[PDB]
Amino acid sequence: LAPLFGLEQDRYMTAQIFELMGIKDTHKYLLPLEQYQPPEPSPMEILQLEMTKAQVENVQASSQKMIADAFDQRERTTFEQQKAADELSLRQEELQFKQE
Amino acid sequence: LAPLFGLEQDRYMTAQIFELMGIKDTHKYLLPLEQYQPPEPSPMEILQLEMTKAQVENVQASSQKMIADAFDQRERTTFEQQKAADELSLRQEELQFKQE
Repeated sequence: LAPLFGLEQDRYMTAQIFELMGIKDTHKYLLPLEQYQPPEPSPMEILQLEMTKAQVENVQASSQKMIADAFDQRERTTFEQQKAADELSLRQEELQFKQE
Repeated sequence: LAPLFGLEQDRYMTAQIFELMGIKDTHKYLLPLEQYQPPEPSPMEILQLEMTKAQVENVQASSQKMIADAFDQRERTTFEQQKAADELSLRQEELQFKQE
């Protein structure tokens, strides 16, 4: 039942209890809900959220690096195969030329 | 109800209790809210916040380094391909020249 029992209901119950005994409630720290404003977030939680975001971004970057290096290895293998074929062709051509 | 029950309300409640028994309250450590000022932050929390900021910045720098090295690998592969093509062209030209 916590979701239904919000701040306003708790304040109303406390005010009823006070009216039963403490007729006056606004005289002290107790603040009417009308003038209440949400607390300002603290820097600690903000920086913790930023650190979590940075960590998840780092995980994503690591995955991106994995895929990128896989692609780089594929490209390097293809280039090596092409260069080997070209070198073989050049060697055959030179051999034939010198034999002629 | 903690957000509504601020410092002023707590001080007012304590003052009411004292007036019920301890008519005089300002005679000792108790300080009127008018003259109260927020406590000065301690160096420990400041340096902890600085360390957290440094750590998140280091995470961001690690991500930047990952992307930068990925780009560097791409550029190196492109340069290697271009140099291989140029070397093949030069070898073919030299072979044709010497055969002629």
